[PDB]
Amino acid sequence: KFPRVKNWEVGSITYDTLSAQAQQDGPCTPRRCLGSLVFPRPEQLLSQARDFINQYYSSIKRSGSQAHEQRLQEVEAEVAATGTYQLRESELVFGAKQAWRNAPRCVGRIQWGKLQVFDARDCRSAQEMFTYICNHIKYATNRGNLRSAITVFPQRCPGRGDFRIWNSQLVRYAGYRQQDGSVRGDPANVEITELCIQHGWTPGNGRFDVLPLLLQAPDEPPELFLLPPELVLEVPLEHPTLEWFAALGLRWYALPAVSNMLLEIGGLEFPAAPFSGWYMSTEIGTRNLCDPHRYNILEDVAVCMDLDTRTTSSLWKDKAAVEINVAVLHSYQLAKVTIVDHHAATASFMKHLENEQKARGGCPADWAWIVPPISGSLTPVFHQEMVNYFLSPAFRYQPDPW
Amino acid sequence: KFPRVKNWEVGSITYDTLSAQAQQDGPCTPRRCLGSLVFPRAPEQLLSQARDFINQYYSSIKRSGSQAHEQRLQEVEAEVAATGTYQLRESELVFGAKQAWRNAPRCVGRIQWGKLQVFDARDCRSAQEMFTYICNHIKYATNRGNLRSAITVFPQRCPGRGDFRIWNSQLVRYAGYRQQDGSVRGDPANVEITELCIQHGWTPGNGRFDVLPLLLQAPDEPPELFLLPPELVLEVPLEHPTLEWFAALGLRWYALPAVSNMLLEIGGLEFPAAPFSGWYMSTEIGTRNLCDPHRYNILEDVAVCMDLDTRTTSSLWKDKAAVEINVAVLHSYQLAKVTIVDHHAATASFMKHLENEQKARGGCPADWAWIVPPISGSLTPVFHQEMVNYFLSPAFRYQPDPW
Ligand code: HEM
Ligand code: HEM
Ligand SMILES: Cc1cc(N)nc2cc(-c3ccc(OCC4CCC4)c(CN)c3)ccc12
Ligand SMILES: Cc1cc(N)nc2cc(-c3ccc(OCC4CCC4)c(CN)c3)ccc12
Ligand SMILES: C[C@H](O)[C@H](O)[C@H]1CNc2nc(N)[nH]c(=O)c2N1
Ligand SMILES: C[C@H](O)[C@H](O)[C@H]1CNc2nc(N)[nH]c(=O)c2N1
Ligand SMILES: [Cl-]
Ligand SMILES: [Cl-]
Ligand SMILES: [Gd]
Ligand SMILES: [Gd]
Ligand SMILES: [Zn+2]
Repeated sequence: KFPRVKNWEVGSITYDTLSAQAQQDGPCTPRRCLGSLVFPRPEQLLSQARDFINQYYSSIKRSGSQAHEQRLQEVEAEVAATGTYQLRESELVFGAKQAWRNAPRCVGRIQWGKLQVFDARDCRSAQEMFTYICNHIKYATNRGNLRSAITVFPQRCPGRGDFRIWNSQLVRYAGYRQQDGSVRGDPANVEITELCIQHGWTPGNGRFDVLPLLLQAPDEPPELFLLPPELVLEVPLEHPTLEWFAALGLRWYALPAVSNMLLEIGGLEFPAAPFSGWYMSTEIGTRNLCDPHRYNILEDVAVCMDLDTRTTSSLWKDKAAVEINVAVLHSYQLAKVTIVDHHAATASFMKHLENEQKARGGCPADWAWIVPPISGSLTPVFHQEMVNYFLSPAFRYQPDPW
Repeated sequence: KFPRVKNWEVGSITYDTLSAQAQQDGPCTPRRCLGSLVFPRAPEQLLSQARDFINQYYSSIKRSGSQAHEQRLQEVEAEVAATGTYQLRESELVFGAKQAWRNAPRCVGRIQWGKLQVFDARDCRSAQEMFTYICNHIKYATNRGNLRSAITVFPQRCPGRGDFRIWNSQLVRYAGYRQQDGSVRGDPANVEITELCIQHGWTPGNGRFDVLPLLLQAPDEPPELFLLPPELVLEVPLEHPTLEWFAALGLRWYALPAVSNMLLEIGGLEFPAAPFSGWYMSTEIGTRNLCDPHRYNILEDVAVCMDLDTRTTSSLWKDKAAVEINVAVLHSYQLAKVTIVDHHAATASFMKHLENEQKARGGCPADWAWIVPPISGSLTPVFHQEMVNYFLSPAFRYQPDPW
């Protein structure tokens, strides 16, 4: 019943008793494992609400009586009459933290208790969303001493439309095509760029044009919103010893802020609830800049390093990738912008695992996403067996609104 | 309603229909994935497994549903009646060994699966003769450094008689000598087999690269100790193309990776002694065997020697040191004219395998966490490929240590 979990570096054994509480079934069967897939393929609302409420009161040592009893009644009554319910603000804070804590693919969860919840539930229009987003970006960026923050927009209700940010992140670099179909800019953002132009925006020259937000309030078409250039903090990339690296003209923005996932708490669904923290350097250095389907700079940095690109056994890919990562770490530190290396981040995740073992009896973690995209077996997470499963509250993916 | 499989570098989409034929069950449920576990773990059932293998063999030679095919089925059912088991024909054993390689989810080398030399040792009768078959395996597979993939298959498990077992996890391994202050001299992964050897009467060395003897078990016999001839075991001194102090580390590795403690299963028959060999991918030596903290653990020493800043992680001293350790493995093996494949070439040929396999069987069992190399994962094309992991037979299986 209770999976045995071993660390092959130490020899230590634990048992995931928290896996037993799993719910919204994942994609694996005893016949075949789909753990590597990126996407796993009125009287129930109340049951998910009762469950979430009992979570809250256990956490504050307050299961069994007073306002525990009482709060269970008012949601019962509220859904009985309205067919929905509103979360108390401290609950919305509690649900936000737990959803971060339950995110299997996030290696940064050692921070799950330090999160700033901006309550935008009284939001009413698209111009209002933009003002909230700017308070978020400003507070979250904090002149480069970055601070985790989420902003929660109104919980979708039936009969009325949906609050949805159209961009996948708040800061995204446009991607423009060519006679060759080939992109200038970031190829992951080709679709949202062509939608931005097809909505008034005026495409620019270069690789690092910060996209305009496409914000949409219920039953309205999206609305463009240009971002304040002083509010989009960016870091130009230099290398500590390769003097020519700066002249490649590479940049990356400071604030990773994901604005297209659905926050679910106690049976309510928040289609627009952008959250942000701070980068892990391999995300910028390895995936965004070196993926063949992203900026794909790997061969260009290898030529500058006079590496031999004619045979793979010179490990020229590995030498260039490491140095790109060094340049990210150096440039962010020189700019006083919070960043963390994959070694520090993974070592803290191990510490998170131990904390969460004694607290909740285990921790849902997705091995293929915790292990860094470079130097995997040199970080402790590589040697650590992990159990993956869905708990609530949770962040979920959701179809794009078109 | 079979898994949809996506490649994210390119956009390809496939459906793994082969996974519907998965002849057993693994550790995952809809409630929780346990893919990262290292060990995921009756005449009528022997008959239904054998019937399935005979059906495979006769498909592969384009004789399905033929007279020869029905005759063979009746033969097997009759021999399970008279004796409780059956014997494979020679050609069936060759095909079954190739399919077990082909079916192994954690092997990135399977582009090669059809080039396998199968040594039939099912007439073996003692440990001494076991030793002879094994020396011949090592000699043919090493081939003076132009490595050849081979399997030697010893007699199947059968009732009434104990098993042939190779006690060593590989045919070539280095001793690990326990010490005080509790440290290990040599390979710490082999501390246990090293003691068994000494307690079964082996005079130990005291180096870090001392080749272990073989502990070989005939049925209902105690294991017997055999020293490999030094000149049968090809080895590679490690040096680095530009860091000349590297050679002064005194590091070595052996040419032939020959796994000897797994069970080969075909048509319900079990072969607990069937060692098999190919050639190394450089990351197994460079990253795992040499840089794992619980193996030779040379990362920090290399980094200090490189004058890297080991006081802070953000210099990426570990990454830089490990890359050069891999360069040195590749450089040394190529200098010595010993076959070796780097993680880039290996993973690219696995991508071609996946395409070969999709067209041929409608999919391919693959374990993403083991296929993706331990350095530079997303620099390789397998990182961006979704995979479906499942168990087909014939198969290589883990089996418990005989002590
Ligand atoms: C504070 C520093 C943080 C770091 C270093 C960090 C790091 C990461 C990384 C590396 C990923 C992998 C995604 C990818 O590689 O594509 C990830 C995913 C994710 N993170 Fe974190 N993150 C941080 C903060 C946060 C915050 C503040 C939240 C929510 C409030 C959060 C929730 C998530 C979620 C939901 C995912 C999606 C993965 C899933 O499906 O579970 N993270 N994070
Ligand atoms: C010819 C070159 C070959 C290469 C480069 C290769 C490569 C690899 C690598 C890198 C691993 C994973 C080990 C690790 O990373 O810890 C592996 C596993 C494995 N390989 Fe290969 N291999 C080769 C030949 C063979 C042969 C000849 C056989 C059997 C006849 C074989 C069967 C296996 C099996 C059974 C596993 C374990 C799979 C599992 O537990 O699911 N390989 N291989
Ligand atoms: C708060 C935060 C901080 C940080 N440092 N990193 C973060 C990374 C993600 C993230 C989650 C899922 C993702 O993938 C979804 C696939 C569908 C299209 C890609 C990706 C990009 N792969 C990023 C989300 C939040 C992050
Ligand atoms: C023919 C061959 C060639 C090659 N180049 N490599 C090979 C690697 C393995 C192999 C199998 C299982 C392993 O581990 C199993 C866990 C249980 C105890 C460890 C490991 C080491 N990870 C390697 C087996 C055969 C290989
Ligand atoms: C196919 C494969 O699962 C996919 O490329 C995953 C692998 N692991 C990952 N891990 C992280 N952190 N981010 C990713 O985008 C991916 N991609
Ligand atoms: C616990 C963890 O899954 C384990 O160490 C695995 C991960 N992936 C691996 N992948 C390969 N190829 N070889 C290994 O030894 C491992 N180890
Ligand atoms: Cl990003
Ligand atoms: Cl090995
Ligand atoms: Gd130059
Ligand atoms: Gd030198
Ligand atoms: Zn699974």
